[PDB]
Amino acid sequence: AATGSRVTVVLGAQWGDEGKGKVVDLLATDADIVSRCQGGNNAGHTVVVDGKEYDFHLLPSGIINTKAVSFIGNGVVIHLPGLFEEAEKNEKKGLKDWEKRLIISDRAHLVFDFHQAVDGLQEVQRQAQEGKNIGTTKKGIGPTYSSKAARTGLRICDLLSDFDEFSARFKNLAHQHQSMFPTLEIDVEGQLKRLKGFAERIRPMVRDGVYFMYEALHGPPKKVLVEGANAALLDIDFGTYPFVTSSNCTVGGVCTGLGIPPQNIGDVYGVVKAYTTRVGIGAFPTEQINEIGDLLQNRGHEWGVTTGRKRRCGWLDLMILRYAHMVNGFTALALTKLDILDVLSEIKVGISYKLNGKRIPYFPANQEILQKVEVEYETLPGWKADTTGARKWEDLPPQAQSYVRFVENHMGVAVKWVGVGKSRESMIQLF
Amino acid sequence: AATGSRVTVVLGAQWGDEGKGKVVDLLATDADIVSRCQGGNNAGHTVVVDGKEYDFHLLPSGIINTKAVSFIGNGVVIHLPGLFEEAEKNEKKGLKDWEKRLIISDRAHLVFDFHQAVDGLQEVQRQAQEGKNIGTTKKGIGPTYSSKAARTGLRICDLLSDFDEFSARFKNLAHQHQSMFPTLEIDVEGQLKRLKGFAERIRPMVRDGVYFMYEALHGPPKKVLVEGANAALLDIDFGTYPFVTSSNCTVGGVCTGLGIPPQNIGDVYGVVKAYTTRVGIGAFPTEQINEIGDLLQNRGHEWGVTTGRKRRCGWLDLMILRYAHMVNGFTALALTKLDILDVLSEIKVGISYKLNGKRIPYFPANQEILQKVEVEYETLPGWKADTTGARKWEDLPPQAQSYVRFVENHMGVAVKWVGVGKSRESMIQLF
Ligand SMILES: Nc1nc2c(ncn2[C@@H]2O[C@H](COP(=O)(O)OP(=O)(O)O)[C@@H](O)[C@H]2O)c(=O)[nH]1
Ligand SMILES: Nc1nc2c(ncn2[C@@H]2O[C@H](COP(=O)(O)OP(=O)(O)O)[C@@H](O)[C@H]2O)c(=O)[nH]1
Ligand SMILES: O=P(O)(O)OC[C@H]1O[C@@H](n2cnc3c(OP(=O)(O)O)ncnc32)C[C@@H]1O
Ligand SMILES: O=P(O)(O)OC[C@H]1O[C@@H](n2cnc3c(OP(=O)(O)O)ncnc32)C[C@@H]1O
Ligand SMILES: [Mg+2]
Ligand SMILES: [Mg+2]
Repeated sequence: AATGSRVTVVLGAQWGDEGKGKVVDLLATDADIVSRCQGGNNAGHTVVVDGKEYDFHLLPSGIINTKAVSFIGNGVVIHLPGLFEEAEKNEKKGLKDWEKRLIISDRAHLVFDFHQAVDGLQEVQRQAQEGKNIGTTKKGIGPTYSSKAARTGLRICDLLSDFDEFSARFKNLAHQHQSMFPTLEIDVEGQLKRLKGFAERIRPMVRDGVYFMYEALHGPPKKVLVEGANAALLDIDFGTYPFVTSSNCTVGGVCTGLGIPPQNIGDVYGVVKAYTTRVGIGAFPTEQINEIGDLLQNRGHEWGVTTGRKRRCGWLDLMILRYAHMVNGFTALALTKLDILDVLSEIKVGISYKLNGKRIPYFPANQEILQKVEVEYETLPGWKADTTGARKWEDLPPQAQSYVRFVENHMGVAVKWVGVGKSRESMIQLF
Repeated sequence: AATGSRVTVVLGAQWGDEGKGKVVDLLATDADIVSRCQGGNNAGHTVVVDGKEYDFHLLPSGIINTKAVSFIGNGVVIHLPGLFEEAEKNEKKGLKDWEKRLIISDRAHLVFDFHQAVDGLQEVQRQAQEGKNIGTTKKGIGPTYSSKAARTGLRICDLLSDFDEFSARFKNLAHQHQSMFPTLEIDVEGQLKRLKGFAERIRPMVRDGVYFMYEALHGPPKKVLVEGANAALLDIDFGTYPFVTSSNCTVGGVCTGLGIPPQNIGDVYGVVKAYTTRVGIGAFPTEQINEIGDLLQNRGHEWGVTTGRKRRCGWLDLMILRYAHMVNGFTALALTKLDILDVLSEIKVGISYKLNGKRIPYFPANQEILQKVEVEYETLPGWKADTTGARKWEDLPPQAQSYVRFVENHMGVAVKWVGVGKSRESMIQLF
């Protein structure tokens, strides 16, 4: 009553695609506000309600709940074209009146077309310049955040004020990018013209984000849900740098992205996949490039929704999870895709790393080290049974319950949800 | 006992130079750990203990307490040369054995010489390109953070591993900068050579920051103090963008800068100056370019310690303070430099802003708007008496106590400390 209402947070605990869209969708059913705080459409969150499947990127996953307000915080980077393309793609799937329940923070930054093109150029250069790049989503997230830090970028509020001033600063930002890559095209007037349209198409949804969240956390009690993007080990500060995204996907990102103090943050849920996946380049200790990897990849559908690029798969890894927790302080976990392991006789789990026959004392800041470590595994018996229909703790067979406990025990955090299917109702609440 | 010990935070509530060094120094007397989480030596924190005066920038202000450990978190950007220059400058003032009680996070980023040069180049360009720049400290903070977001920058851990790999990536980062400014010099081998020295000179102090803080917050109880840098309205997200510094000086920055969850954050103190100051370019609603401004400037010594560049001065402004609080959620305040107002018959205080004869509902995200607003002032009687020797609430005269209450009341936060002198003992604890 003194500090106001506290928000619930959902964050990825590994390298992304843990099932944030799913957990958020489940928790948004009775939420008054659902929001994104960092990242851009580099994120891809799948939701399955009824027989309908959605894949949001910029839209909060709660856009589905017509009785709730979806909010895009100041920490997010918005690419207007992608935003609308996404919305329409979903409008055709039944999404209606979204614009009436979507609010955009006027302090959020703009991803411009050249930011996306430059993202691609930087990757091609890194590839032909040293044999390997980052494995970026090519959405210009990195370039946009780079402009944000430089204070050269433009924001939502800039786009809605004097368009002439916006146009001038835009042109400068554009030319500055052609200095980095003189072959970059950039149809200044074309883009500039399209942007003018987006300004008016987006004007009625924009608002002051700070005042909006403050009012909501200190006005009559409200249920505010924060949908994280990307994941812990992809964090610009704490991830396997430089093979990371360019924002803080960890808990701190909720504060800096929505302008809310730590006391207004409550439950922080860590979405943990029963096994590990990585989309781009970089160290992956428990990576399984083999029969096992193909099975996880296959039974798990580990590939990009559009591009269809398959994701690297590997055994569960506790080193990254324990590390993720040290930074995020999860209050509970959502262990997902347990059903994928239904067919295994034995499941291995990475518990620690050894470099020179010696167990590293902690997760390496230098990603290059991880490439050299040897995983120390623990083999666990499989429950070899179909759990896709499990709806209660007791429904799960012995070996499966054991697997859940294994995770809680070695992370020191309790599992509150167990996923056994992509649809909303395919979950089990432990408490 | 479940979440571990909580840290105490000290943040600036205006546009910097509120007296963080002073408040932190006072609170570090019984602290086990004192640390910086964001910023670089763009910060300047003055401390006065006994008859000795210090001005730290990269070193936490608690470096003075030989029985405490000073820690530089992952969110900070370190310029090795400046670090040592600073330390030596203080060694000559009695600072001894600092290196034995200073710990550096291996995930912190490096400010390279060319980052500083580029910072200057970007400012000269902005000046001769459009009549005005940012008023940067010219420490390359912006450029370094720009590289961090791009993932092209190098970190402490990179500098301590394979120097050949570091040298190669360094060269690339350097050339990338000459593409932005082809006239940039850059003595690749020279700097590269100096850096090799710093690596070994700094090796014994570096450690894994995440494990270091986690151990401290969950091991036996400890008193951890976090020294903020810059200030709320200078925040890259919530400040008067683009006339801001390039990191989150607000509360969220503690989490992203030290890798600690919100539940481990406790008391968050807002250092509030009795009047307002701004070092660089940008809107300043209550700015007083006159006799009053000169007096505040004069009695307050509002100028850079080295460069001697005077700071813009103005009346206290509640709009920015209330806004700062919405984002930081201060638990208490430290109202400083009250003694500067000792000689005024009446003191004005900005309470709200009017644009078209109408009171704005909230702090403008667009800094350009602020330039157009008209401040609505409230005049208060001065206590016209010397308070430099006040040590208790009762010591302060009627009008002065009233001024303190005015601040608490219009901010909804209580004042816990009142400053009446730059030295440590020149403070008054209200509770
Ligand atoms: N079989 C199965 N699929 C799941 C489960 N949880 C989530 N999924 C699917 O796993 C995928 C995870 O990808 P994604 O949506 O990118 O996750 P996010 O990025 O964390 O939101 C989605 O296609 C989900 O539908 C589960 O418990 N079982
Ligand atoms: N007279 C007076 N000076 C003060 C008081 N509090 C702080 N100072 C001085 O005000 C100045 C503030 O500048 P600075 O050290 O940059 O503050 P910081 O950046 O917030 O640490 C310092 O020179 C302090 O010594 C006070 O209550 N009275
Ligand atoms: O494009 P980028 O600059 O962020 O790429 C840099 C690296 O970041 C990785 N990436 C970025 N966002 C996500 C993602 O978010 P999700 O779907 O919300 O969980 N899920 C999985 N991988 C992701 C891919 C690159 O290695
Ligand atoms: O150099 P820069 O890029 O950060 O400059 C950008 C703007 O940031 C302002 N600046 C930066 N740091 C500080 C500061 O920190 P302190 O002493 O810890 O309170 N105190 C006062 N002004 C400051 C000056 C520029 O307008
Ligand atoms: Mg995804
Ligand atoms: Mg200062």
